Amino acid sequence: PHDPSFTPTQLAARAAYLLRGNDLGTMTTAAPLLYPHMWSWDAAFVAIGLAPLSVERAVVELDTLLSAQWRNGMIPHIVFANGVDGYFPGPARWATATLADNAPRNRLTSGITQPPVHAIAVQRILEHARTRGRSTRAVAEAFLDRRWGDLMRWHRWLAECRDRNERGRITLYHGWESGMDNSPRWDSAYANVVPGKLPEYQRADNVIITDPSQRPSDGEYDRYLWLLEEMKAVRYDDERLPSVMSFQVEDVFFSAIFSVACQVLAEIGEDYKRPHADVKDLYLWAERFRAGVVETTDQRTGAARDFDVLAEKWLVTETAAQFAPLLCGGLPHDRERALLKLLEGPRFCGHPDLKYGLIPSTSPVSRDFRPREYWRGPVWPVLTWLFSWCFARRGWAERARLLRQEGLRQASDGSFAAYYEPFTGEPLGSMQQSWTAAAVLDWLG
Amino acid sequence: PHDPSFTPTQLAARAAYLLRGNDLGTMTTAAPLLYPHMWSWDAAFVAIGLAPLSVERAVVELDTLLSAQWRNGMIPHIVFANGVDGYFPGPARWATATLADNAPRNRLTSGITQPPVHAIAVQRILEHARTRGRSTRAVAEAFLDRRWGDLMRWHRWLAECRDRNERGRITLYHGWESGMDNSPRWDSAYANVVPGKLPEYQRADNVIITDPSQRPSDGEYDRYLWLLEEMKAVRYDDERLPSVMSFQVEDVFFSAIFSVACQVLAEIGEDYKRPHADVKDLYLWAERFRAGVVETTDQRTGAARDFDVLAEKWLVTETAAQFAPLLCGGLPHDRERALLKLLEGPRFCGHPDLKYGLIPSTSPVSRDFRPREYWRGPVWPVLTWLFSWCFARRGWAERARLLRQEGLRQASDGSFAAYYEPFTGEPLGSMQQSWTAAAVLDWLG
Amino acid sequence: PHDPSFTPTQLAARAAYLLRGNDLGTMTTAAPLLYPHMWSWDAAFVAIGLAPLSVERAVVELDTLLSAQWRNGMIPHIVFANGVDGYFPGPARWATATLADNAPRNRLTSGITQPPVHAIAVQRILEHARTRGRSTRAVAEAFLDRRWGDLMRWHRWLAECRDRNERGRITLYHGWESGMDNSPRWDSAYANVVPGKLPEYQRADNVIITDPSQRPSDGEYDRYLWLLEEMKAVRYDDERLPSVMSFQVEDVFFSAIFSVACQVLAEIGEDYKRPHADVKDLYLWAERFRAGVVETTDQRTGAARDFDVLAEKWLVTETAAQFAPLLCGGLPHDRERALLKLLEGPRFCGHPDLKYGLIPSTSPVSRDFRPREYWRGPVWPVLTWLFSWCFARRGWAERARLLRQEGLRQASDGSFAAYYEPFTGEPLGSMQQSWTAAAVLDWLG
Amino acid sequence: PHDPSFTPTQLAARAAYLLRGNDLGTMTTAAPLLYPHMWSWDAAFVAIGLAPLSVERAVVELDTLLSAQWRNGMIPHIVFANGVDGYFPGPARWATATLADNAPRNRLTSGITQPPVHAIAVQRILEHARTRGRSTRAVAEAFLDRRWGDLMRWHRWLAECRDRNERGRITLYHGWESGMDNSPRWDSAYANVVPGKLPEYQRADNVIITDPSQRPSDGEYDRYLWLLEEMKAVRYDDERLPSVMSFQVEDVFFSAIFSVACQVLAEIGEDYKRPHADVKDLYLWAERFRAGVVETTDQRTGAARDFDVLAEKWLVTETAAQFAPLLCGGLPHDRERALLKLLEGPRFCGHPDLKYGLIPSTSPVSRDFRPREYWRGPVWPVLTWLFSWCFARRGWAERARLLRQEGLRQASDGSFAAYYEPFTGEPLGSMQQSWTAAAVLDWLG
Ligand SMILES: O=C(O)[C@@H](CO)O[C@H]1O[C@H](CO)[C@@H](O)[C@H](O)[C@H]1O
Ligand SMILES: O=C(O)[C@@H](CO)O[C@H]1O[C@H](CO)[C@@H](O)[C@H](O)[C@H]1O
Ligand SMILES: O=C(O)[C@@H](CO)O[C@H]1O[C@H](CO)[C@@H](O)[C@H](O)[C@H]1O
Ligand SMILES: O=C(O)[C@@H](CO)O[C@H]1O[C@H](CO)[C@@H](O)[C@H](O)[C@H]1O
Repeated sequence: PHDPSFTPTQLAARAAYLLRGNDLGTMTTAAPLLYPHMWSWDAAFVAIGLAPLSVERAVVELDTLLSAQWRNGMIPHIVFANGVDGYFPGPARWATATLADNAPRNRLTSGITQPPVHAIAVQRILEHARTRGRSTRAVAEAFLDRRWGDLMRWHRWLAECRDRNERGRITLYHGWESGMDNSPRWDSAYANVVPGKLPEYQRADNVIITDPSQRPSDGEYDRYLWLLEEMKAVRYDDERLPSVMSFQVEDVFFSAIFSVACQVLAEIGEDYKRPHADVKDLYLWAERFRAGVVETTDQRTGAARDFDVLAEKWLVTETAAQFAPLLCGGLPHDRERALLKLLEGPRFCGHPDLKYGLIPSTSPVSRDFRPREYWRGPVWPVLTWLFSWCFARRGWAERARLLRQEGLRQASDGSFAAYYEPFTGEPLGSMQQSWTAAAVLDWLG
Repeated sequence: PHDPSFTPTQLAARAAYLLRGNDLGTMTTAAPLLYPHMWSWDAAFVAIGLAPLSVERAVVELDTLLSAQWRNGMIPHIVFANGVDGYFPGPARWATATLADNAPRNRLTSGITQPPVHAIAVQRILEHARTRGRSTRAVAEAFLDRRWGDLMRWHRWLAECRDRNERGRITLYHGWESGMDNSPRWDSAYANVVPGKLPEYQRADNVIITDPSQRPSDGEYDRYLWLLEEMKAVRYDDERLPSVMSFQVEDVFFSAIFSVACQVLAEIGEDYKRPHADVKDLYLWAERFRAGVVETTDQRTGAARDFDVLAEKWLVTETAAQFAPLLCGGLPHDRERALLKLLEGPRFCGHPDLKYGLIPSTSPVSRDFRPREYWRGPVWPVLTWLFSWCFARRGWAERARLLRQEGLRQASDGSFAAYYEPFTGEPLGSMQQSWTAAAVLDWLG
Repeated sequence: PHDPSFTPTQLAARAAYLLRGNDLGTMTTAAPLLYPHMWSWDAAFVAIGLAPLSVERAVVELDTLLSAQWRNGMIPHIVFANGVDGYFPGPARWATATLADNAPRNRLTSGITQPPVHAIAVQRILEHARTRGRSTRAVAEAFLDRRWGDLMRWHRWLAECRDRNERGRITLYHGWESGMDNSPRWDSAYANVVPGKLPEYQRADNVIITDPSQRPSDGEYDRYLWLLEEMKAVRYDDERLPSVMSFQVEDVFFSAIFSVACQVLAEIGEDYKRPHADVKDLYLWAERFRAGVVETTDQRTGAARDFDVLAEKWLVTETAAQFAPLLCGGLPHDRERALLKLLEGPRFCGHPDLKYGLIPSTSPVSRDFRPREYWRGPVWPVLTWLFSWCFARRGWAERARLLRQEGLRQASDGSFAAYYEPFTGEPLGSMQQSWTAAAVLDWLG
Repeated sequence: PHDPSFTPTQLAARAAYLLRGNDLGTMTTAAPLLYPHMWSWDAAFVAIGLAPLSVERAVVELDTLLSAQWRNGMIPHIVFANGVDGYFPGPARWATATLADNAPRNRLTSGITQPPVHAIAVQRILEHARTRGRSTRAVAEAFLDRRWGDLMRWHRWLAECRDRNERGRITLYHGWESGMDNSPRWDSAYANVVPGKLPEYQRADNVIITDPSQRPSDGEYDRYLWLLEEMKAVRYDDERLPSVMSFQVEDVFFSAIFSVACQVLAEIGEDYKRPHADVKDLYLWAERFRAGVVETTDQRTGAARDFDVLAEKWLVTETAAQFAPLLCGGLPHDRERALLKLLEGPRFCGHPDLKYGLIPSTSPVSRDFRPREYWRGPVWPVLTWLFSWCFARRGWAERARLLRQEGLRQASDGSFAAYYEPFTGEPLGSMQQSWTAAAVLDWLG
């Protein structure tokens, strides 16, 4: 009435209450109605949010995701909950249980992947478990015992089948795999996707989120759904995808996340006496992908670039993905200072009209910028969380703390939206988004 | 490892997480396995705990309890969840759906009552709703519209059928109705309960809580279960119970709670323009029960006494029920100072061996005292909460704040036990007790 | 910075830092440059703010003020610091050292009084001291032994010399004694003050606060200063002031405070075994001034009126002093509901343009309202504190909490201003005002 | 009281109150009676604790200390307050005013130095100042303009005059310069100090701290004071001390601090456009002293050793200074894991008898350990702070957080003692130690 913002204790309670209310038993939905299934990197953040509440339940979330891992090691980006419709494309559309030789038995999953933040979740679970004593450490250690092999096969499938040429960058076959469906990053690559005779379909996402300004366009879904046909045509075979996919991009943000993830998992590997060969491979991949990320960077600004494998050209766009090198490290000293100056200046966190000192998903001074349209400009708490956590890991304590503080100030309305209008702070997209409650729960301590 | 206590934000999140994990949909269990149904005054406290998380869901909890109200107005102390066994005595044992003309249709309930803290819950819901704006106030106001009549019939059934002689004290026909099953208060009244040929039975409560020191004795359950037979024999008829029950006591703590509750509901009645006749009746009952409570008190110490209606004598015991007059008011000035001195001195909160400055359920210097045995000595957070809240209502801000502070310090292990050992602080009884999470959620703000 | 507000720990730290910065050694200035001496009711709030920091130093503050008490029991409203200039009217202009037979012998002070909030500060000191252990309890109990007689003579002087006709209201001979210099309450009384040959003077207050819209006018100071001449002419003789003073009002807000103070001090007397005859007198005065406040009240709204003794008429103004009866109690239930409704509705706390849900010194819909002008409209943290504390003592826990929370939100800029613009929140008057830091500390310490 | 610990707001308030109480105007005493002057590295921590309270006053603290800098760039370890007695050795005993050609002209100071934590305080001031807006930024930037040259001459004096052979370690001529007077690190060096005709003296430190188990022995003071005679004999001439001093050690902990300080100051120089030649020198010294620290390290555990220059041997002791390499970095990955394992295991933080998970000044399993005796065992909040801050800068967020939390839990008694008994938590040394209040404020402000 005079202040509709919640106290930190109220906010934490409401966040935990949302997370438990989205739990179907062994998996947590990403959002009640818009995303009523398990999503891959959402589940990682959800496990980060459960770790303060229940190490046992946080571990279960990851167990459920890994039970859906493909025979080649790929973690698919959706694990469908039994009987739940209302999300398109659903399991019938992917038809992975029919066509994919590597699809898991008695789980319905999608046929593409999503970024490897999972090792970060494992670290948070272990750090929480160490503060809780003997029996709770045993739960988390038993999880490592049971799942170390599966985490390795996840990291090895990325390194070996999505970086076939040892370039230290991850190749994607769908914008969905980047986590940033309609980012300006992929526009020119999608412009070259000319769909054929696409089996007719009817969206479900914009029945729930009805504002057209907040979701992709019907022209964009036509390209998204046509890439699926191309995959279905080759039965999702890794060896055949390079030859048939109309969309092939190296994703520098995904690559930087993978480098961090390998480094995190290698340190876990040493602390818990995992095999030396695995630890050595993880450090190898962390350095390889650190270097591949750095190779994309503007020698002046340090901004990281995506690469269109088909067009054979660098993708120059002004999104938060430019800051990938800050996550994983490796830039020369001068180039990193310039990139931090870009991050803090008028083109991103320093823009005079922003309500919060947070990272907009696209630069407000970019021609591509749209204040309400999903990844084309809104501020996403999940990015705030990932940048903050990675910055703290770099030693940039005060930078990390400013992002956390502004992110809590933004979240303190209690909507738990997935993204926010960068100028007015209006919550957008789905409310009750699980990974926004998780970010809040992890921040509050 | 060095400090297994949670931060206030961690504690609030864990409390909300427990409450949602105990929600079956429209009702919240009192504890996961020991009490897997809805209990009456537990549900009131649960609604207090839900009010910071969701006014809509808090209101639903009370709606579900009131849907189980009997035709004469009585709120029964258990509302059984469909299909759930593992609590004895269950619905088959009560047989209320068969024998009780006033039992509700399509709800299975017990046949006895429990204290009227419900109006207190309504106040907390309204106070929360007023801080949340237009649409949330409308939810809470619509609840008053829909349930004011049911709350009146609850209060009127207590005033008219459990105080038949207008003594301003509530008569009970079972120790369970007091909320304090095995309190020393009822020992001499139970000594006069000589059971007949009691249909054989097997407990469930001490299969779950296996420490015999923490639950009543088999001799005590034999008396508890024999009173049920006597009620069943007269088909739970109000008019016939005075003539047949082997246990008839006026409960001064219950009476004081009813006085407060009438006062609270009368003020709600005025603020929301309820009928004048109802408001006038509520103020009448609050004064009548204030006076009946005061009439029981030691003219020196102010300690309130229960009354054995059958033996026709005052029950002098040294439990926290002695402090009933502090809840509702009405003592002469000198007598209240003496009662507060008793509360703060070596016999209760001032006892030198207590871990926390909290109210033990029985005085540690009493011969009846048992440090682990349920209501014979342990510290109960639900009592801490009720005393604190009532003290604040009396204007005793600093007293209330000390109880809240010690109660949070006690709860900060995160067990959410129903009672604690008064000397060592060991959590006892059931963990994951819903009303202990609710107390914590209400305190933290 | 996107938000200039401090966290609770930063704010508490900054408030304590301020309070110690204003410490001259044995007295705390009311503000660094505007008020560089000890003021009487500021010193009580300073003692309250010191008590979470140091019971010993809080006791010293009251000891110093009480060492300046007059021989007849009056506590003067200013105790000047040795050799300190920069405030007018200074010691020279009051001439109490050469003229007042009752002025203290080794202290320079003013010649008029101020509200008796002192017993409230003694209660807060005692409440802190009991949480701090035995040597701290002993410090507080030794202050009681040393000063109980002085506090009694303070209250007795008010009850006997400023309520000569036992009307249960306090007579003021200067608007400064009300604590609200330029309140609209006193305009019609001040219109009947006609200065004679007033010795020339130069103001110092508006040299420091230069914005003329925040301080009284020259015309108003002409009358304030002439009243000093009338008192000097009769050498501050208690007996002669009814016959010579051109200003004589019964202050209903001062009277209500005295009622509370008497009741608080009587309860201290009982707890600490002070003479029964003293406690009885205090309870007698508490009741008399409660009744005296209620006799002024409007029959429809319960609003309290001041009385102009010279003109024999009730003073009807729309200022925060109308809510005096909420402080001391006494109104019939129906009239206090009306008065609470006036406090919360659109004329005070509920006015739609107010930035904070707080009590403006004058109603914004009154013709007397000026948003910048001292006591004619601005919101004063010190009044928020006093109403919050009195409301909690009435048992209005939620009301007291809402005032505290809005008070903290307003104070969270760290300006510690004496008063604030009610619509914009602009800090006004002196920054670094000791009693505003003291309010914040009590609300948080 | 059942728990003597303060809430975070009360603690922050009490720490700020203390810091202002020790303020003499332009300098803060290190403690009220034991150390009633300005100490050099205490003044840096005081600046850090002042920065959340007042950037202007924090800048003044450093300005005052830097106004006492010698003409050759040395910052002396004591700046005496005018006319203040009560500490020995006082200005008379040092005789720097009459003897030291480089002593400042309008300040009385000591003749030896102390660790260069000052650049860390400048970073904290700058970090606070950027959150506070433009006039505060301008205050901090103007301090940089005024004092950048003085900070450069401070670091240059250390790099050139105390590392004459460019070994990348700092040479001390007095155990007091290490900040750890009686550390076991220096015992074998002090055994080779043989006093000649030492002018008689009377201690003042153990008049204030009377418990002889908390301070050094007379024998130890005999050697501390004789070293002053050796320096006086050559008039504190930098060039002559290698030839005359009976004490010459390379302090590896001081060296690591200087490495960090150089790196922090170089980053400030870049951000604020200071001369490139200065920034290059700072990065050069940061690398040189990093390498110099790593060259001392044990090949199995990574533990750093001090060097006795006169005897030409590594000093192997088990004190917190072994963990110097954790501060500045430089160790091979495998050796730093071993060193972290030593820090956390049963010889330091993981010792089973420690009350708090904190770093004892000497390992409890060492033969040199004394639980009460100054730097021979007690836990010092100031070291907790420095390790926590350095650990966060390394990117060890969770490690830094655990030290902070245990540090706050230990400080929550409000004693603000300089050091604590490691097993019982008893506060020791001087209460009201300014740098302990400063640690708490930084951890909370
Ligand atoms: O819009 C969609 O259909 C899906 C496609 O997988 O994408 C969005 O929702 C997911 C669940 O929150 C997130 O994992 C993505 O990052 C986000 O962009
Ligand atoms: O032990 C039992 O079987 C039941 C009998 O109804 O009693 C206990 O559990 C209830 C649920 O928590 C509480 O309502 C009671 O107050 C408490 O004493
Ligand atoms: O303006 C003045 O000269 C003085 C005269 O007493 O009055 C103001 O300052 C005092 C000190 O803070 C307060 O005690 C008053 O309430 C406030 O009105
Ligand atoms: O004991 C002394 O006389 C002095 C000599 O410098 O040393 C102690 O006190 C100083 C001021 O707090 C600290 O700076 C030191 O680190 C600490 O060891």
